[PDB]
Amino acid sequence: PTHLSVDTKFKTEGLCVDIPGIPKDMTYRRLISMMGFKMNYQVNGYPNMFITREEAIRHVRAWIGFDVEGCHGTNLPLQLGFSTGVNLVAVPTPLMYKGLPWNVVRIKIVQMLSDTLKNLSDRVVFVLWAHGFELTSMKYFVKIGPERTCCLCDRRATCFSTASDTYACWHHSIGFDYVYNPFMIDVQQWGFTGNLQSNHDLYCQVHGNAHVASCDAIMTRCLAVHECFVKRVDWTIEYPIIGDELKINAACRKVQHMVVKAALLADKFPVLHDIGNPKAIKCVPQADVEWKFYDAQPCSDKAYKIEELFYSYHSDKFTDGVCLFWNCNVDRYPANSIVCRFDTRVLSNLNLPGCDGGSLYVNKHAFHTPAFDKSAFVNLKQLPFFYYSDSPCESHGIDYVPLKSATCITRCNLGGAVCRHHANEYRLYLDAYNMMISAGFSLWVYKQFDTYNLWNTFT
Ligand SMILES: Cc1cc(F)ccc1CS(N)(=O)=O
Ligand SMILES: [Zn+2]
Ligand SMILES: [Zn+2]
Ligand SMILES: [Zn+2]
Repeated sequence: PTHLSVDTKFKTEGLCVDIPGIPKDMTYRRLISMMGFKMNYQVNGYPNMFITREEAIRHVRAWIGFDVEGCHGTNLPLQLGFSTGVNLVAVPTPLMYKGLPWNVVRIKIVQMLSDTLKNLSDRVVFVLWAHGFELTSMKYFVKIGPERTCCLCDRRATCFSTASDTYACWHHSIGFDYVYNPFMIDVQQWGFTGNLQSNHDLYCQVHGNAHVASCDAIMTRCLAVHECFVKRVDWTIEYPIIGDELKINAACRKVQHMVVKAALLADKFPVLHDIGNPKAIKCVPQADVEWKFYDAQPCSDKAYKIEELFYSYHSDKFTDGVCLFWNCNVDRYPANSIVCRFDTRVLSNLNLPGCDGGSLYVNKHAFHTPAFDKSAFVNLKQLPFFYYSDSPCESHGIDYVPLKSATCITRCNLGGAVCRHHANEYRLYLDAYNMMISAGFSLWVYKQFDTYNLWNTFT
């Protein structure tokens, strides 16, 4: 049961206003035929245009909400809306485009999907709240057949060109006019009461209904993200490497060790309260401090209320020492904290738009993250960049320019001249730091944190 059987039943009630008289008894096999596509008993990698909820979740990076609204049905213009915010008007003859024939609309769809998806996925999954017009419009810009490879590379084909009779992936599709072998899922098949807007608005206030097709497309995809990543969470699902995932994760571990080690050296806290991932390990294993762990899985819906994490009767005294919240998202951090908080507003290939201001951060696993909120950090300050090292000044073993920097907290810098080892390590650390920040992570610390307190650790 890897793929969705074409003989599975499709509920047609949501389609009967656009398609009156539609049979109640319907399979994906008959629906695909009604849509004008012919499968031809083909076991060549494309068993069904529609996919299961499980297959959709594995391909969340490919999700593109799609809605079609009748402007005036073969005789009337259609408004094609996508979760990218694009609206195209196709004539049968929040970016809005004037009425144009299908032969040119299809070229724009291919360009838009290719630019949106080339750095995200090997395919497209059209996320629908199917009412009819969207399914009957697909024959005008979609071609199907056996699974194919790109004419210029080894990636699977996502586009077809009627001009050259060739196939291309999202990276090599310039000038292509048909979407080839797309996938799709109808959110209405999951069991819902009432319309799209009423279900969407139960969980989200950030997307409105400006009464255009792209608004519906955005709400449809937001509702699907809510159902699959907020109300239901699966950390077993692995996602492929598409960018700097490995460097980002390594940078996060390097920064965590640095910041916590320096906070413990600078303020000598007798106890550290490590709140968050139940599989956390001590990030500064050689530190003297009493290390106490508190389990909290990553919150996917709303940030944790500090009152619920700390109260209702553990050291009990979280006010003693320091609290470490490494990606443990709370409504208001206590004043004695060290925090790493993902900024959902960051633009990247790893960060997808999410539900109610949240974002879906996909890096090995999918993490729906509640909306970034500057008021969570009112008791703290931004953690400035610094590099600290107590390791010996010794090279061992890449050409050099002498390092001069007030933030290189080492014995050699205290002595007036940064050594080659500490200059190389500082530059590698700065690159790791910049990688983590650019990925969207933000760092915050208790207001008394002062790197001037690190210089006396060199006695
Ligand atoms: C974005 C992110 C990355 C990560 F590695 C761990 C957690 C989070 C945020 S959370 N706890 O809301 O899922
Ligand atoms: Zn290619
Ligand atoms: Zn929404
Ligand atoms: Zn040195």
